[PDB]
Amino acid sequence: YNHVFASRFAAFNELLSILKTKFRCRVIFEETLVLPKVGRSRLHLCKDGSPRVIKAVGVWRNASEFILLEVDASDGVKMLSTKVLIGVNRETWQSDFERIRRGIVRNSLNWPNGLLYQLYGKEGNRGVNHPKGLSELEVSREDMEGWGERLIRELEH
Amino acid sequence: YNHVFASRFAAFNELLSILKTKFRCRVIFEETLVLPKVGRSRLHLCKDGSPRVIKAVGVWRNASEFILLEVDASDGVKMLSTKVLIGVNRETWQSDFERIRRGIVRNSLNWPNGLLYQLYGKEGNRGVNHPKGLSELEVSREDMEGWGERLIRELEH
DNA sequence: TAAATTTAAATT
DNA sequence: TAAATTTAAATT
Repeated sequence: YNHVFASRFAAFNELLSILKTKFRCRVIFEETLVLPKVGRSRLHLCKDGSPRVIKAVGVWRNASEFILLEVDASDGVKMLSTKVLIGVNRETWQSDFERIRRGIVRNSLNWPNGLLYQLYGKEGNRGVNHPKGLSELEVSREDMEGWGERLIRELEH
Repeated sequence: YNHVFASRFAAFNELLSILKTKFRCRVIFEETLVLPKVGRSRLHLCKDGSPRVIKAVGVWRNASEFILLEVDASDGVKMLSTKVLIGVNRETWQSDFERIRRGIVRNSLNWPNGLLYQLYGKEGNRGVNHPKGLSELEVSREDMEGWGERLIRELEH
């Protein structure tokens, strides 16, 4: 039967489970940080006033790695995509990741595509839409699998 | 003081008045037609079920003419722009206008830019956004003037 | 330089 | 081939 999530951010975790199960993926790491205060910005905080968070997840599937970036938009402010970064370097990810967090706040909660294209090129700056209906916090058991399917599409170029 | 409109379509008429007054424009013609049934389409009718209408308005300002196209989206389905066509030919407008009505329904209430660019080129296929806040059917007396100002911008290239 | 709203190409 | 939803560049 269908799924019911507390927030948008909860659904992103159920996706990781499905990737582990149906799509044979391994989670390398999982870290969640707060978006930084950049300039006179206000969107680095949620409507209620708490720090807005972003979760990065390293993944491994069939001898190839990618990073998943997901922004906390559970307050309904903005509908961003799930970013799929291919070509990340352990030796500089922490710095690249920090620059990404800054750019997201600069562009008012919007992926810095100019930077991402700079970093990983047109074919390395990928992303996947959230499943229709998540605005209602309900997703069918098959829509959740399609979320994973559509992710493998971007990975398979 | 501010304006209150019954529907989105009512505001487009108040714009024409302001263009006559503050921006020295003359209304050449005013016709409103129903969008056609194209294929197995349903958007040529409003939510309540009545025929969806489109109003064309020929305008003259400082020895130069342009056509204004406005689609009836008072049922809240879609938020389209006000099209500003420059380079229209009396000898073929009726046919061009008909093709435009078809394309709008083909693309599911969306301006056929490919056609419009075909017809009037990049510099002749212009448009202007509706004033922020019209979703609430309330517009400030200065926002209505800005609607006309921003229209003259496109006309002045 | 920030956010907020309108628009439209995309996709699902 | 239609509509419906998600996304994002634009603009105001």
